[PDB]
This record gives sequence, structure tokens and C-alpha cells, in this order.
Amino acid sequence: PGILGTWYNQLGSVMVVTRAANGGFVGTYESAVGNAEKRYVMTGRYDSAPADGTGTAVGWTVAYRNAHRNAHSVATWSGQYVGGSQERIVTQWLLSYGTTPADQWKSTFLGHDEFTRVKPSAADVEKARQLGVTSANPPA
Amino acid sequence: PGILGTWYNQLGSVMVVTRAANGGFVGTYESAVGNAEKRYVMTGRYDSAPADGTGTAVGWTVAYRNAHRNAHSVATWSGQYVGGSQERIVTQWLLSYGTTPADQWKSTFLGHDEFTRVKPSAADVEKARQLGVTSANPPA
Amino acid sequence: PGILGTWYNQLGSVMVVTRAANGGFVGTYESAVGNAEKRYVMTGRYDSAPADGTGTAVGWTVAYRNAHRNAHSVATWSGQYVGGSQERIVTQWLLSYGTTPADQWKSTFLGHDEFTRVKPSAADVEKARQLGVTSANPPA
Amino acid sequence: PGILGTWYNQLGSVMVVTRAANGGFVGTYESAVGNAEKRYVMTGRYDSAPADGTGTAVGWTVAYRNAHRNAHSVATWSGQYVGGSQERIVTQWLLSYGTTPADQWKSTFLGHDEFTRVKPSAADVEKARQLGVTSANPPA
Repeated sequence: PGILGTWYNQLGSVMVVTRAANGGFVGTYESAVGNAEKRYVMTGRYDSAPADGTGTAVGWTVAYRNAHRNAHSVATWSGQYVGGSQERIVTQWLLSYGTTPADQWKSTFLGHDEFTRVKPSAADVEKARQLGVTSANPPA
Repeated sequence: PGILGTWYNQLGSVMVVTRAANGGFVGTYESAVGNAEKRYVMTGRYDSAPADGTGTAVGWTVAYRNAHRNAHSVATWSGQYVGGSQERIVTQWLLSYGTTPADQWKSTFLGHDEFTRVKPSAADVEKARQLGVTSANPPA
Repeated sequence: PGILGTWYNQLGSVMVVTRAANGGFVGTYESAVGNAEKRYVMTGRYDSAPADGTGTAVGWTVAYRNAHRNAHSVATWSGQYVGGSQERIVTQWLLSYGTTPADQWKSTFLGHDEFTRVKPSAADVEKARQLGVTSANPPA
Repeated sequence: PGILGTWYNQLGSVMVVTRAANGGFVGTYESAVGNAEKRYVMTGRYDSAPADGTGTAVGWTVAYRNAHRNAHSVATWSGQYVGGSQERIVTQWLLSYGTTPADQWKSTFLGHDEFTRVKPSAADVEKARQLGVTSANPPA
């Protein structure tokens, strides 16, 4: 299964898939790099037998709580992994918060994100974040 | 954790959560009822310590392939579980297909769905489906 | 064109289409009822020749600013009008805010809404809002 | 108002805003370039008084029918215009089709798109489309 390994976005987030078999996979998701306070558990599913010549449909979930922080939000990513020699994952993501009944309309944010095997340079991360941080960065 | 148990929508789909602990849960998802050919594995995450007076943020994923069928698609649900005496889960869902590069724009469908502990009557399921089937029903 | 007229949701919002011709339409959108401080200009487009036996694809936009308030947000609705004797509009909506570059990830909320020709009772509006206000209600 | 003028994406689509005043704007949208058969009418709204230091919230709609073609779909874009010396519009889009009641779940596609004042080179358009066409390209 091709989704195994480490994946980077353009803003400095890192997803690590540690195990993948029979349509399920598991790992971690860090919005930062190398700090146990913004790493979180990840779980997902994938198409274990994709149609010839197409990408591999994928999806996964991350609850933004660990032993050190709780943002009271959970994100899901939905998209596909594209092999070839240039490996990519293209997704749209949703981030949902727990709310009171009156605040249910402002419970879910929507965005997009793209992952690559090529770790971007720190210079590229700074230019990209300056144009805008488009991946979820929930505080506190 | 409140999400344990069986959940129904208004169109005849059934989600069963068999295990939930430390922010993770697992189970099955059936678009039909009681037939091993449209049951699929489910995995997700939830907020294990929600803020007082708010709903519990949740998310989960289902790959639409089993031993009998493969739709080449994977769905993710994002929303929150609301306790009280009237227990509900309100979500928005995404369904992503594997595609060629030229077809990437038509890879992801978007919708909404609401789950209840009250199993609807067959009469209510028929009236609801006649107004429109708004939950994912991917063929073949 | 069938979209002409007045449309209600279940939470107390009212959309009035005053003119519709050649694929375009115009009107107003009130999150309240009968108060010039939460009425806003609406503009949209529709399919002027839908396929036989299908709904009519629609879309429209509302900027949440008038002479009395400005929420600094703009919403878009996307879906279809369904005729027959029971007329409905089913949509998903997006609400986007202006942000700094660092806050771009929290710029867009996502939701769903359904419109009917039947004005709901005030009792039905209160029960529905108590279960949750799922249409956009941006403050200030 | 800054949104006036011509905007390009990375896949070869062109949006022209011909008029903008008092929170409304109008123009055209071409998925191709310079051919009256894939140009369509556009209408939208914007925040006419954005908060200092933030982007300008925007939204607009395009029905994919003209005198020569009808795709039976309507798209909406939701996001914000960002000024400075590097002018951009970042959006998420929805494309909704008219359907039968049973097919309502597959009525709406979701995607993302980014617009610039810099017209990309034909070489850049080909490389980008080869990685994937991520803007709406509805056939027939």
C-alpha cells in the first residue's frame, strides 16, 4: 500500500502513516515538527483495490486532543492518493467544534490541503505561511 | 462515552459503534439493514473531554469496499454528538472517488446527515426517501 | 420560472425572489422577519431549461452588510429547486469571512439549509431552534 | 473596489469583473479563453467596507448555460479577495446539478480554486492541468 510513510504539506505539518493493511491505516499528525505537544493520533481507511489508472480514494480523522492540549475539535480529510513517480495526496478537510445548540451554525470550518513526499524548505514554508495559513491551526 | 451503541438516519442506514475509549472508536456502517453485502468497516475519533455544556466533536471514515463489492470511494463524516435526553449526531459528509488527473474536479461529493437513537418506521423511511435520498448511496 | 415568490426555512429566515428571467434572479434575504436591519440584497443564477424530470439547479449570494450592520461576511447557497406540488429548495451553504493571512484556515463555515413555501408555525420555529440553529446567524 | 478587472487561475479559466459598486458586481466567466461557447454570465456580492487589515469577503454564482450549451449545473464560489501588491482571490466552490429525488446525494461537487492577476504561461497551464484539473470542467 502506497500511503505508508511520511507526508508533508507546504505550511510545516507532517503526517506519518505507521501501518496500512486491508483497507485501514493508522499513524500520527503533527501541525508542528518534532514536539510531543502538537502530535495527535490518526486513523483512516483507503481503497485496497483501486481501478486501473485512477488514484486511491482515502480518508482519515484526527481529534485535536493529547495529554497536553485539547482544542475541543476533530478534523476529517477526504480525497485521493496519486502514485506515479510524483506521489501526492489531494484532500478537502472539515474541522468541527463542539457547541451549544444556538452556535451549531458555526461548528464546522472547511478547507483544502495537499501533501507531498518532498519535505519543503524552511524558506518555502515561510513564504507559503506568509501568503496564508490554509491548514487547520486551532489554538488552545 | 456516549457514542457507543446503534444510530439510525431517516433513509434506512445504520451505524453501530462497538468500542469507544481514549478518543477512538470502531464499528460498522450499513447503507441497508441486515445484509453482509452492504456492511463496511468504520473507524473514527472523538473529543474525550468536551467543554461543559457543549456537544462532543466527532469524526469517522468508511471505505466502501468489502468482500462482495467495491465502489472505489471513501466517505468521511464530521460533526458533533449532542447528549441530553434526546441524543443526536449532526454531521456533514464528503465522499471522494479515485479519478484520473483530468477528472479530479468531480472526485468529491458533499452532503449532510443526522443520526438518532430512535429507529424510524418503515413508513417514515419511505416518505423520506421519496422526498430525496440525501445520504451516500454509491452503486456497484 | 418556479423560484419566484417567498421561501421559508425552519428557523425563521425568509428569502423573497422579486424577479427571475433568462437565468438570473434577484431579491432579499432576512434572517429575521419584518425588520429593515437584518434584510440584505440577494442575487443569483438558475438553470433556465432543466432536464425533464429533474430539479432546477440554483445558486445565490448574500453579503451580510446593510445600512445598519456589517458582519464582514458573505454567504453562498448551492443546490436545486424541486417542483411538483410540494415545492422545495435544498442547499448547502458556505459563509466566508475576511481575515488576516494567518487566520485564512478559519475563514469559511459550512452548513445546510432547506426552504419551503409553507411558513412554519412559531411553535415549530422555537422547537427547531432549540434543537439547534443550523442556518447562518452571524452577529454584529 | 479592488475586485474589478481580469482574474486568472492556473488551469486556463478567466473571470472578468466589468462592474462593481455598493456591494454588488457583475461580469463573465470562461472555462476556456476567447470563445463565445464557454463564456457564461456571472453575478456576485462583496463586503463594501472590510475591517482594517483583513481581506474582502466575496461570493459569486455562474449558471453553466449559454446560447450554445447547457450543462444543467450552477456553481457558487465563496472566499475573500486579498489586496496588497500581490492581489489574490482564494475560494472554495460548489457545483450543483439537477437530479431526481433518488440521486440527490450526488448533486453537489466540492472543490477549491485560487485566482491571480498574473496570467500564467501556457507551459504553466499544461503542467498544472497534467497534475490535475481541479476547477470545474462540466462537459456537454
